[PDB]
Amino acid sequence: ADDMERIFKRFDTNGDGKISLSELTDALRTLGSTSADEVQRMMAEIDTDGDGFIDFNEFISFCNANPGLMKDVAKVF
Ligand SMILES: [Ca+2]
Ligand SMILES: [Ca+2]
Repeated sequence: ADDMERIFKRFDTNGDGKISLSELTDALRTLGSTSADEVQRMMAEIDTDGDGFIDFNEFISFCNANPGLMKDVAKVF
């Protein structure tokens, strides 16, 4: 089972296969109500290649380290 898949469809509001400051924010703003000011900082560490976008691979690379989040995000997202 790939829970990150179904959830990946949310974070990827652009439906292009990556998460930017416009898409990511949509998540942290829906579950946290934050802004891009923190997004660029959150993805900056998640980005395994750092290209201004968060792919699917890196998405799990970092998310995996956050077992307490994947449980909350997979509850609504
Ligand atoms: Ca996208
Ligand atoms: Ca990337």
